[PDB]
Amino acid sequence: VVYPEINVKTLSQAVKNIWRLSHQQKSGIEIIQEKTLRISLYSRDLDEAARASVPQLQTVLRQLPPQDYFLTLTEIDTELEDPELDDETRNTLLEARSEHIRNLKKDVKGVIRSLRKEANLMASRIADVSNVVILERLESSLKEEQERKAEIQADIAQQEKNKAKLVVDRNKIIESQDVIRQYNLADMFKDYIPNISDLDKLDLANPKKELIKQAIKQGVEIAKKILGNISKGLKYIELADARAKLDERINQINKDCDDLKIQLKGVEQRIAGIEDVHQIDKERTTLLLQAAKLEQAWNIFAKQLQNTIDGKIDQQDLTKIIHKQLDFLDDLALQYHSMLLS
Ligand code: NA
Ligand code: NA
Repeated sequence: VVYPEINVKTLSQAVKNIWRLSHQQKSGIEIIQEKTLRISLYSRDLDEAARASVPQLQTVLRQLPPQDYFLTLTEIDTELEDPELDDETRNTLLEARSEHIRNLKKDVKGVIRSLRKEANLMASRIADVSNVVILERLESSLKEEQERKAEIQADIAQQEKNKAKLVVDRNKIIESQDVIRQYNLADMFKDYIPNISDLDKLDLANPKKELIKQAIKQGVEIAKKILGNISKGLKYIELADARAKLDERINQINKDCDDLKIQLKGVEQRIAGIEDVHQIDKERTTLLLQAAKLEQAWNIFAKQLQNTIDGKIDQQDLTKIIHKQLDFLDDLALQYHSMLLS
């Protein structure tokens, strides 16, 4: 027979993590929010049962060794060897050991009921935490939100790119207005913006010619395309009118990007919430492994003492079984005593 190796820190830390996750998680499903609180509540109850079982079973097992029959049965059986008085000594000593054995069975029956009581209790705790169903179509939900996150991020990226193009198209028209305003082109050329050929004839330095000549050509070409002008010349008021439409469209894109960034926080919070629920299931799996080993240990402990008192009573064998079972509990207490959670 071998006892399970149990880490109660891994058990208790997992219960601690379920509590933390069940309260910060914000997937916004609500029934999941309630079910996660059920798991944390029953998880803490399981942890309480595990912590109480150790000093409970220690108390029960420690009552057996100090009994008189452990020592006196060895003294009876050792003196029940040599040629003795067959009635006065031998018959009487047999009836004395039968009295001791009846008390030994009665005590060992009692500690077995205590071990079974802890096993059945831990089994009820394991049932409570495990029976809460949380992963029904949660892999489906995680896929849905990440798909919605993908197209929102894709929309923001396109919107930002379409805005970036409109920003330069706007800035090209602004540069055209600046050279018109700086050199008073509206004063010379009435109503319509001067052509590229007309700008050459102006009294300007050669670097200044190419400066304004490129500005006008670029801003006019853009403005004409926006107003649907593929025929006539461009007026100054039409240049400002062309900019006004771009400012309206850029402002509209900024508003649309703000609404998308609100939705993006929504999906990211819900994906984070779904990931915490997935983590709660993994923390629950971790603690149940340790919890199942406690149930197993007590049922092993019970049947081990049962087999000692089924047939012939090996007084001194039982003393080893108790001390081995006690050393196992001493270890569990050592873990709880020096436990540092986080
Ligand atoms: Na409780
Ligand atoms: Na129940």
